[PDB]
Amino acid sequence: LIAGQSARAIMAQLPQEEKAKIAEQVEIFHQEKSKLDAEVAKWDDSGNDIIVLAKQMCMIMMEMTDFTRGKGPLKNTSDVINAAKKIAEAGSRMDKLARAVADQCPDSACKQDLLAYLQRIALYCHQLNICSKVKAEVQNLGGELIVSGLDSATSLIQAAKNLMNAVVLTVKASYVASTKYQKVYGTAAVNSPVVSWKMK
Repeated sequence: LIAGQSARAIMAQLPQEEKAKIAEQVEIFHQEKSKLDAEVAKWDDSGNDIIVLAKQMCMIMMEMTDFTRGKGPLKNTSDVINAAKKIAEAGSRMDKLARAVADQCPDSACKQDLLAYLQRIALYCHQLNICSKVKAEVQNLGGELIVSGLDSATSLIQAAKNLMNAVVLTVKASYVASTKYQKVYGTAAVNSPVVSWKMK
């Protein structure tokens, strides 16, 4: 018929071999995403923006990886680039909250883990941006022109997985830091905790 010429449509018709390798890599990302599904389900995001943000970031990352399989709401490469900017704004906001939480944390070692994770978020947000220009491209394989999108895809996906892991680790670790605050100063502490960890 009259096939689409959009970037998304093109990714959808990559050579089978490459679609296979991309699925392998998407799976690995999916595994790291379920750990986030698991941890995020525990709680009720009212009064906890860290959780909301983590959900937003998860969602936008799903769109980005879907793009590489030729699916999802992102049509053009510029949409993927924009998606990556959204994630970075989100990640920056979270950074403001989690940093507040560590500034309540009185257990200097618990403060540690949250801070180190926070900089992984900055780092992989960044690398996600750098890797966001995903596009099939023309290549020359021994005098034969082919179309490949594998490397561009896998680069994005890896950055997405790495980011996901850092988000999970940041959600967990900021929870732990919140408890260490409550354990020490009790629910009747004058300064209420930065985020509320309700269980619903």
